[PDB]
Amino acid sequence: MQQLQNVIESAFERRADITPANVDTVTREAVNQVIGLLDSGALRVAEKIDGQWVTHQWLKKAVLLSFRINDNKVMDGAETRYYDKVPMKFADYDEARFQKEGFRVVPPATVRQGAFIARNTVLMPSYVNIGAYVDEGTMVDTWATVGSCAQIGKNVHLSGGVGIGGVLEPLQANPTIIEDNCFIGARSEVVEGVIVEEGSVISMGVYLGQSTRIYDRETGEIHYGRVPAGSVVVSGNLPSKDGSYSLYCAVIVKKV
Amino acid sequence: QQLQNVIESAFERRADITPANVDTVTREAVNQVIGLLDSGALRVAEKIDGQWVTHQWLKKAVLLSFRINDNKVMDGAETRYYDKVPMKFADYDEARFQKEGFRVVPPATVRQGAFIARNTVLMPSYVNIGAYVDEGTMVDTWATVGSCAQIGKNVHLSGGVGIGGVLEPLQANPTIIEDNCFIGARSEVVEGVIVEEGSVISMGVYLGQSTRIYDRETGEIHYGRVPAGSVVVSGNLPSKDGSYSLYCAVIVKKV
Amino acid sequence: LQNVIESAFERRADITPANVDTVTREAVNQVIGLLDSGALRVAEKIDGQWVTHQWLKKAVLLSFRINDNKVMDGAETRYYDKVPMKFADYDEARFQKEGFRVVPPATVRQGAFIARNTVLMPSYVNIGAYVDEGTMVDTWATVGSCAQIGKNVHLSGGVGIGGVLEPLQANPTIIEDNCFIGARSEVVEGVIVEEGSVISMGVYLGQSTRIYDRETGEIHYGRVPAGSVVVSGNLPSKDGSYSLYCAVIVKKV
Repeated sequence: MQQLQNVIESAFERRADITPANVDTVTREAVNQVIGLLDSGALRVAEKIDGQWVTHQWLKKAVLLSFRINDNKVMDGAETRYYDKVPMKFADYDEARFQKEGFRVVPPATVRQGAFIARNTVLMPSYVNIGAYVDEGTMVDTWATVGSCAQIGKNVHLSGGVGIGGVLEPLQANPTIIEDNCFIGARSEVVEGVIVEEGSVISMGVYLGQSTRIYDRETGEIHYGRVPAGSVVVSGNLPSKDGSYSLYCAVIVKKV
Repeated sequence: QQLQNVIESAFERRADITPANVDTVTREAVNQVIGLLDSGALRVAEKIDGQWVTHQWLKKAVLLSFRINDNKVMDGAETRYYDKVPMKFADYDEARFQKEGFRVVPPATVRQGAFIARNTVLMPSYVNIGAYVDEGTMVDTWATVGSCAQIGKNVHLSGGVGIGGVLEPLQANPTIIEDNCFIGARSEVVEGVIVEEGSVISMGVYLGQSTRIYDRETGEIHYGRVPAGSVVVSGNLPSKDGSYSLYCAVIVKKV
Repeated sequence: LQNVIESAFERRADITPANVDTVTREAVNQVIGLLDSGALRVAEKIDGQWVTHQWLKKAVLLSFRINDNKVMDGAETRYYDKVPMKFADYDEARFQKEGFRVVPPATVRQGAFIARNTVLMPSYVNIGAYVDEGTMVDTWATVGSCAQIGKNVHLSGGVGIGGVLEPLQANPTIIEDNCFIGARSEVVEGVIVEEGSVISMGVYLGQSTRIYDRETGEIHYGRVPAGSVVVSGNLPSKDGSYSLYCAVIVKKV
């Protein structure tokens, strides 16, 4: 909504002066409502429009505000205790609910309220942060991480130990995006708003950040920030002029 | 073999079986096999005449357990889960723990159907179904022992190490880490690769079926297997025109 | 305290949870509570130099000897270990007073100090560790045994900071103030990352890792000079037939 957006926006500018104590009823109710929409996948931080990914800045503002209006609470672990201000997405789920939503949650996988998980999805022990969106039939392997506002497409395989970087600030920047049917090999990391295009295959040990050189062995071209669809990517190195040493890089070995 | 026949029969008809229609006998057979796997009486792969052999039927049993069981809500304390594979230590008492001989550091988790041997230390980590972890082994923080994987005695699995599970293909052998091997932090060993006894793998080594393993000594290239006593480190091999280089594992010394 | 510990250490083999003497148990318990609260620390900076207090390492090792394994109730599961949970008895007020955050399911062992303004995302902090003010620990990161983490340090996701109990001589892994460690990187075996350094992703630093200074052609071992900007690389073999991993300092801030 609009008044919803207005409320979020005005409050955001006053963020520094807001406390769980002083917050006004309208702000509060506004933020809470937006979080619920993110959680149910009604709204989403980034989306694909006319072949392009666009970010809803105000949605980023709502998530940030949520950190200001909520106070840290003691959370009862069993053998231990926690202390945080973001609630667990499944704290109140029941058998009926789980059945309806159609995904699996293997202990001790944990998800923050404010993240959406689609049907046919399997969460092995892992972590899903607030504002993330995980689409249908995706498999999240052991010890993987889906950071804030991250967008995970359909039929994605995030192998074990895989990290998907979160992106809140700057507000302008798109989150990290993994398109449909992508395969991400174990121990790989995709962060900082890098976009991995549809049907791509990333092998093990591949680290992709905004500064990673993506060498196209075919063209001899270097790309940054994005992995073209159908790419087959592996780790490698690029030599120095004198060849006395070489530096890490990702290589597109083949295009499907 | 009754047990085995029952498993094999059911498998052929997996498609038509459900947690509802499955018959008394099949259910019992499967539960029974899972229990044997859980206690180490049976194992997915074993050494025979010096070579690793895989028992497909055991894989079938595991796969069948997924089909006859239903997802259930599991109460975490702060959260809730929903899965069909029970926890191995849910009914354990002190007596049992004491008898079994290993340590489980919170929040380490193990799925029922996996064998943990005495003198083993599990730091926070995950051990999946059908795995076998032998004596005096150390599993560090955030490591993973995948399905059906075989870990020998006195093995050290450093932090963040992943050992790839292999259910299917049925015929594929699981990932095996032989006795007395050392695996460095952040290494990954997957797809049925076999790491021979007494090997030392350093940090950041990724071994899968297509990983070239370069013997700097002889200049050969091995695949799917690390010969006993090898010291392996991460490296790269150059392109024909030297404009770039690709990832590889290098054998720098054989102890 | 120190004298008792050293004395007890010498007789370590004669000590078990079954017969540990009164004085020895008391002292070890006291020392662990001191580490836990930051009153003592394994390694400290004195006159520009990091010094290791072996007697503290000795105290930790004894704690393991004098204590028995106990069943620990998990909700859906059970555990069996001999080191207690730091936060098991915490209450709101304590958490409030201490001023740090613990995101489920991050876990901390008793004997580890966590300072004010710290944020622990799901991670693990082993015994004897020291985590200074305003540090951020990301998801699936590990702060190993006796490790010293400075103020305003950012430990990225999946980062492992290696523990160092034994050898007793060895100083623990040290991460100075204002350091940034990139995702999936690993610093172990007592390597010292000096203040203000930036480590990119997938960098593995051990005592044997060659830390190549592209500018000077110098190679460091076990230490990252202050203000370094480090990335992964490789050094070619004499012939040029293959190359081997290394860390490269590409610039100094």
